[PDB]
Amino acid sequence: RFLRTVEWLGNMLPHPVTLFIIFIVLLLIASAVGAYFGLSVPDPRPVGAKGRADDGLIHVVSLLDADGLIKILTHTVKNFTGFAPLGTVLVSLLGVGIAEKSGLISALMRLLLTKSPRKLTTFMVVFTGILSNTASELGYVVLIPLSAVIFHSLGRHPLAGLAAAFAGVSGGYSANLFLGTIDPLLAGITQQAAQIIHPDYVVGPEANWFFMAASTFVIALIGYFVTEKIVEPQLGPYQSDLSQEEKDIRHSNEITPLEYKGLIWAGVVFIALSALLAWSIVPADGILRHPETGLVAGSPFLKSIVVFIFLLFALPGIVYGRITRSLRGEREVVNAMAESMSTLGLYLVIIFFAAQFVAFFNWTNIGQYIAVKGAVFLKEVGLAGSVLFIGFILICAFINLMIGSASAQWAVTAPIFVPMLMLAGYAPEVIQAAYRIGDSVTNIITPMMSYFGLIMATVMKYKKDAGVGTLISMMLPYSAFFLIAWIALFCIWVFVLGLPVGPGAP
Amino acid sequence: GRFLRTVEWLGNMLPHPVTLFIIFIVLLLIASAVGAYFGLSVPDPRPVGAKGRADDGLIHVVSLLDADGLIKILTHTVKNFTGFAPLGTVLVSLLGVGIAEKSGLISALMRLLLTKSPRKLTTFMVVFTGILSNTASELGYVVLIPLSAVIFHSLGRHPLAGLAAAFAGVSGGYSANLFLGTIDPLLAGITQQAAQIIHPDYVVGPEANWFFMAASTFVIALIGYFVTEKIVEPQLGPYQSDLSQEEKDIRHSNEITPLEYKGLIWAGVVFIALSALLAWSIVPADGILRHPETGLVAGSPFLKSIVVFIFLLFALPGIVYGRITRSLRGEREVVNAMAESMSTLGLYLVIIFFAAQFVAFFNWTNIGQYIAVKGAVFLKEVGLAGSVLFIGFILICAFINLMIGSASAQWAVTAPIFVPMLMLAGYAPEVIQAAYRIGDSVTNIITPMMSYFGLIMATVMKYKKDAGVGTLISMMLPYSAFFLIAWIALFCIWVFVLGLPVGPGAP
Repeated sequence: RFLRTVEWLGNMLPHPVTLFIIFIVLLLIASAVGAYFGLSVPDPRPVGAKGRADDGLIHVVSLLDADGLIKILTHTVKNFTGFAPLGTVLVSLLGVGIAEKSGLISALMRLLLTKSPRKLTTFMVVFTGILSNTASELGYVVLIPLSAVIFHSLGRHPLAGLAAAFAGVSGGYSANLFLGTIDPLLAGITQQAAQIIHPDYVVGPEANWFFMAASTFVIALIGYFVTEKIVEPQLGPYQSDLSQEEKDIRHSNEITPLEYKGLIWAGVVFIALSALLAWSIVPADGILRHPETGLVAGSPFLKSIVVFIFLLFALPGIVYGRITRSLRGEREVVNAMAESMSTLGLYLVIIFFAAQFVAFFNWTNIGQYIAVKGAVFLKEVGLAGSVLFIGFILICAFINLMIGSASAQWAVTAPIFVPMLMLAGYAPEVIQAAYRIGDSVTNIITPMMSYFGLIMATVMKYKKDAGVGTLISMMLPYSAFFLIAWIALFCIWVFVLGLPVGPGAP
Repeated sequence: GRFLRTVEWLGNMLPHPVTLFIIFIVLLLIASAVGAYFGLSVPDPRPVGAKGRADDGLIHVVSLLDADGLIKILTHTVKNFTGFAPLGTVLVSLLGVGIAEKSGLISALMRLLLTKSPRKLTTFMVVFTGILSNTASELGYVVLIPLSAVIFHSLGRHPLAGLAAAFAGVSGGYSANLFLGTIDPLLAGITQQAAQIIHPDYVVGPEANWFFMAASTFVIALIGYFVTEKIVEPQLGPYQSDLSQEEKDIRHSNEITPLEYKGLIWAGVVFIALSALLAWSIVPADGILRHPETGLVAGSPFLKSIVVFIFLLFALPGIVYGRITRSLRGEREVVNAMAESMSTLGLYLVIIFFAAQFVAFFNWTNIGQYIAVKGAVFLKEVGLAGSVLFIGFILICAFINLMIGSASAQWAVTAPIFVPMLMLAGYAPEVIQAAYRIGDSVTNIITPMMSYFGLIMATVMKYKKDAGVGTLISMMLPYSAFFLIAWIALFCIWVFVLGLPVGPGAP
């Protein structure tokens, strides 16, 4: 009855939008009650020569109809529009759509399992599973039942190959090399949630490139224990009677000389773009730096690295698409962008209510109150660089089983966590990295994602199991060997190295 | 026909509005880089006042200096796209339209009109109902078209004039309706973002056209007796029994049940209890919502938050109609359904990402103000008065509407070219937006390569099997001729008699 508890976890509390509704509903009466009779919090820590004032007392502010109603009504489209994630995600996704549906990303992951050696593919299947998070679908449909099929011909066993790439896709979610559509997405919410105390901070789209790139190999190497974790539970059936028609038909999805001729001719335009972006930033006589200073930090470059990942995705895809005739018309690629832009349906609502939640939070000053009261807590017991950040990863990997689903979680918790752990002596870029560990690790063990469906359609293609929900108990050690494998990699980024760490000058 | 070839050629000549925006900014890059490379200038902009931009005169074209031009584009892409007024205002409003629609609150309203209306009215009613079915942007097609055609075999006379009645009501009665909509803050947004080029600080609310379009819902309803003159044209002899079969009485199952009776009475109660709230705030001079430190009414946050009010007055009655009739139960159900609506704007964002990225290039390269003044010296030359000039406008946008014209797909294209020069002519963007909103809804009945042939032509064969195809448009020609002339008049009363914000002065 550990399954039942995990199922109760996700099916307990209402929608994350409904959360934001009750949040900004209760916060209204929170401000109303708390600031009706009398309340105050004595001290912050804004030490400096003016600017950030010396004054200690920052009070909760009610819903006094006069200024309150005017503020909510005037700032609604204003909150939404200026909401940090909003424009940044869309601009980036605009380019992602083309790369994905041009069959560029499709054939890119379709050719590696063909090119990689046997001993390598055993670990490459998982390693590739990690990098398929930028496409948000490829990893499930044409990689999961393909990983399982590649293990009958080029591998050992399918029911541990379905799992080989499912640990990579679901588990190695946030970990990826090039900035995904999550990097400027999560950097956005982390940004607009960190402006409750230091209202000028900007979480770049580059955020955790160093961490997440170095974290691809580390978890891919615990994908080498899949050779130790295939035999340990059990083994069984041998080819033949295991859905053979759909097995060896999964081979035409391998590659064609057209797909290769594109990859070789889309890589050309990719490396071209990549070289161009470097031109302007390299020299000290360079054109795109900070115009006054000359220091790369703070330059328009990092302010346009959302446009750059819109570029580095779109244009390689379009050249791949035209040259191999993947998609012809110039009215076709636009009718295709509209398709990808049609998928962010729920995203906007939770963004309208996150803007609204971080608004109702911010200008009622309750958000800063919660921030400092949690700051005095975590600097008490002696919670140093890795006590606070082990205690962090564990909570956002536990709440992830209830309401946690990428941004649905973060949009809720970031207004609660990030203003409070910033003051503790630990910068917010670091806690966005740590959260981008916690949401990805426990994805395997059931939240309430019903994407079991396609996965179950793969398990029945091989081992028709007696009990259903066997894959989750089977998958428990894979999310255990990943939890510890990642947390360890993070502490080498706090008591060892971290470029923007602490609210000081690291 | 001789004219169907040229109409077909109209819409399929040029590419998608986005590809239209791509080349518009691509040429604007070198339009700036050619005209401002060697030298160019334009004299005497007409300003107002003693200080500010009241003097200094000349304004020039600005090229692409690779240091600054590149920086402005790379830094400002999301900043231009977010601040883009229509994008912010539309999304907030669409949430309200979604709940009001899916709950079957608007569905059961146009479903209630054709039922509760007398047969003499039904010819004037099905067209008038046809007009108000634009706020839903779907309802008027799927059901109301073959519903009008199933009423003409029961409460009417011949069911190919009902197929035509409500169709003239929807596609023709597009932009003028009751209780605002989504095009009210949409069009007002892009028109606003076209006035940012000259007056800069101009704000076009969604309610700006509300006085106009509301009254203009009747003109198109009284010509709902001109359908009575259109059924007379080649009426035939099918007397029931013809082409529609058992799909006729199944089309009665959507009539009414006491559930939607008690539901609309209890959602209507909510609706009328909502507007009752929004009036208390603005009525008294001792009231709470005005311009805070100045006894006022306009300029107050009210008109600034009426983009929200249309989201409120739509969503809230829809919920009650969905919880009282149990059209949608769960509290996680109405939220899982708000996400379906924002999907539909898939293309809308792109064209509005490139419109933000078109009025961007256009405005800070100063070419938009150049085109503005070289056309402002044009239209005040002939003697083009308020009435005379604005007939030339209605027709051009009711002509280009057959090529790239589709709601805001052309408006995002022609607003940055028309509104700048025609404001300086002495005519404020408010009545210009009123004029464009006239012209795109006229030639919609004749084909702008309309993507909606299906629902309509599946109703003709199901009522009058036609040997030829495309006989509906030739049939529709006189129905767009008796609306073009009609509406051109109704606006010219407004321009030569009354309009609250007309002219870049103080009207």
